Amino acid sequence: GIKHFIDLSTVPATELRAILEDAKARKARLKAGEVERPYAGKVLAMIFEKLSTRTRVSFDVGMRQLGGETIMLTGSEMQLGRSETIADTAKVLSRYVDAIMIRTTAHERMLELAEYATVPVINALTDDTHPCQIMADVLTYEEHRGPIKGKTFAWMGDGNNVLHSLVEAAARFDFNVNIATPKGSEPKSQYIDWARANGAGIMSTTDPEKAASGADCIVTDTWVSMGQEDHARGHNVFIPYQVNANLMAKADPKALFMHCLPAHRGEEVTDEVIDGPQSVVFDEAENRLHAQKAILAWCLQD
Amino acid sequence: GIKHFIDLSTVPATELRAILEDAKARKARLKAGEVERPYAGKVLAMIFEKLSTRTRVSFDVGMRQLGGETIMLTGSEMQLGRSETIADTAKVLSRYVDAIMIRTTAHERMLELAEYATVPVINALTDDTHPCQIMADVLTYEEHRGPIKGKTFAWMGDGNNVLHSLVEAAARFDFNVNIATPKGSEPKSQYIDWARANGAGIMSTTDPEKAASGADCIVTDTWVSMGQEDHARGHNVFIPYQVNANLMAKADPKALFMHCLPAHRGEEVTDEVIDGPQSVVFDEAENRLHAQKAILAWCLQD
Amino acid sequence: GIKHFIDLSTVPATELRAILEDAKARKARLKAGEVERPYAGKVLAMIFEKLSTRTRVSFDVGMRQLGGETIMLTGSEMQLGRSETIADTAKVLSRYVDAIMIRTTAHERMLELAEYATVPVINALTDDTHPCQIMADVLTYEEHRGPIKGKTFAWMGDGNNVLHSLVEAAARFDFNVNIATPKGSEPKSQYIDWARANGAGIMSTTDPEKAASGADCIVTDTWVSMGQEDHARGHNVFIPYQVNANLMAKADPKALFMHCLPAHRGEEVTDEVIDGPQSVVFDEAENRLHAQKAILAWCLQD
Ligand SMILES: [Cl-]
Ligand SMILES: [Cl-]
Ligand SMILES: [Cl-]
Repeated sequence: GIKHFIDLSTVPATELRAILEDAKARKARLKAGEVERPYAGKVLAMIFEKLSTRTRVSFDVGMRQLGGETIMLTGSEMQLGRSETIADTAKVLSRYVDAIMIRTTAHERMLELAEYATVPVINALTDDTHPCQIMADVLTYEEHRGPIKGKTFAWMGDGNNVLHSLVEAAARFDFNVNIATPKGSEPKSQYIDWARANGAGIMSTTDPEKAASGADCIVTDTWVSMGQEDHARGHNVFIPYQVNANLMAKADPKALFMHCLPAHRGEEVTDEVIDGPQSVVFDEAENRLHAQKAILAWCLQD
Repeated sequence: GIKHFIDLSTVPATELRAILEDAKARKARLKAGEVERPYAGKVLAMIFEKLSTRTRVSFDVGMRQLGGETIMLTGSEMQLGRSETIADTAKVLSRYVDAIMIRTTAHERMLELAEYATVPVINALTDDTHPCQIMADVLTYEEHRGPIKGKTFAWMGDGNNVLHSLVEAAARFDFNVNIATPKGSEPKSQYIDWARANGAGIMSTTDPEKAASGADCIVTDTWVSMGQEDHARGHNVFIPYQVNANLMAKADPKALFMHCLPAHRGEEVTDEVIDGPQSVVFDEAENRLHAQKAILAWCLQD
Repeated sequence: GIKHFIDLSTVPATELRAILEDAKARKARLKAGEVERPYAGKVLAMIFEKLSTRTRVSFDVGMRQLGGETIMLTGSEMQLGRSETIADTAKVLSRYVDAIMIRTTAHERMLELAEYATVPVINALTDDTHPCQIMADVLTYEEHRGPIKGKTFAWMGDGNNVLHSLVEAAARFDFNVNIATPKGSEPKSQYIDWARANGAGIMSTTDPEKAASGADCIVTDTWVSMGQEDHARGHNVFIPYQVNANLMAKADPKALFMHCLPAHRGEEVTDEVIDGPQSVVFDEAENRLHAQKAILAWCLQD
């Protein structure tokens, strides 16, 4: 019964839609100057096994705007499994707080925390998925362009946590994703396979122009995040996938550009695109706050 | 005049009882859904010279439920005596906050902080005593079993901060403690000596069965916490003191099992005891929050 | 238009005066027992590239007393320029919070943050200036002695961030500073030059008695803070500049003694001065809270 928020593929489509609509409603009240406290007396534990300041700040502010409290815990203050079983940690933290946000590396420790917690566990992000970023992205898209149904997003470069959640979102929100990767039409991806089985249109190609053509949103991420630790090697395999003005001109004229920050200008995207009129990267970043507020509210309800 | 909370042996019995009764009253209001703010505008500084996340979380949530504020400070942000005299630190922090919680190693730096502070200083725990854990334990006992007066607790293994405060509590709350330790009837303990002089019945033995027989509560802690840094050596001196089903069967049929977490199943206690029907370890953990709220309220009053 | 608080030399005199008067007004309401929340829903990010616990605590409590929220970020959580451009950090943090306090080493990264932020940036302190400490000092002076106009402060030892802001304050609040330094009447200081051009009377001398004579406030700081990393060398160049009873007796009979903590008794000041009846060091420390509240309120207004 507990309303965990683990991944887009573990929450029903109708509920994800309800969360998005609530995010818009709460954002409207906030921008109108309303300060409210529906979750006064609720506490969110925030466990960070790896550093993510933008995730910390966006969840912290969001919880406070709901009237709740937050407690920031590091890996050094808390590594699940170090000093006691994860079950014991989960059961004790459940006696003190009302929800637990976790940023972990591997998925398994988050799932074990959720198994034994009696309060909701929220995936702030992991190495393999990033549902909260993608909720922020879908929110941003709809704010700028209207209903996302049937639209096409084109991802440039190779997979990472954000792309994995994006293809899950294509299923849950009934849109399409074109993916231009050196891996070609043979990506071998559990996420793509799940998305296709659950309503997404996914096309995989080596060719950026083929993916971008007529697309409604062009998305990329850093060379490091996409699996190239080496700068020159990164430059090498990813330079053909760069989001530049020439690539954006192949997309729909009203296309948006998105990027889960941080970005490196001149690498995966040029200055003129990310700081140009099609970019929504800062609105996207703001929407981490507004989307995550609605996820928190959904988890805390009842 | 300042209401420091240093140790059970430094607060009068009647006041400790008042604190316990207030803990029950406030807990009842909380469970009934009331959110209140009697100490709005009060700030608790929390100084941790050594890591204790369960102590941090339980004090933080408790202070917030009183309507107050908390500030988390580490040893690296604050080691008493490093960059200025402790007197200077105490006097300045007293100008900013309304109470100071400290987790220190040795007692002396806590006492010097209290000497110079003009706000209450609270012993969150030290290497030598743990009054807040024992207030939580007495609360838990009475919630499950009624008045603690005249009851008998049996501790298995050797001394540590928790046992030291437990024997002080035996005096202050008029109960008995049987202690089964390799040290035998010759423990040589300042705490036992003080407790006996102040109303406690204390019996020390090498024999776990003698200590446990007919007892109302069986308590233990980790081999490391009880002075054995080596695992095999720990196993070696402490395995006869393990709390297992055979030992629990020697106690009163209504006996409780307690353990200041974290615990190591298969070492000082077996799975079947700590996860069985006599165990109250998670309620005990929850009661850190409720007991410490009442200590904070007592310190902050007037 | 954005109300950054960078330095005393970047804010108009009339506004600095307004801030001081508001600090007194808000302090009076607080001491009278009023708990108010004019900036409910406002969030202050606190970026510390170098440790300063007294700065953290004083800003945190102050923001909370205004009804706002704070988020503590370290250098390791945030070093401006490490993982993305400072512009990108500024623009994203501006979407989440309402003001940004920064403690940096060098001024330049604070100024770039302020260039790109769309919320006020506040200089908590830097290696080169300390406007908030000096606002606290001027507040303290006026509370104990009345209007500061035309008074004379005497600084003993060599320059540092505090002295730099003090000489700026001499201009902005129309008072005088005598500076006794081994550098003599040839200090070569951009701050002195600016202050003189903007209304301050500044006299520089090697002779402590000449600086102290008839002064209304005697101020010093640690040997390390004044540029002597070596203790024996420090003792060596600075011992003639020590603030002791003999030096205080040369000042006006009603002179105050000030020191931005921490202090080292027996080095730059003796016990009998800092713990004696002319010392206001603890009131000065308290006034970090009250002065910084008024700076926050000024930045957050409108
Ligand atoms: Cl992120
Ligand atoms: Cl503990
Ligand atoms: Cl400072």
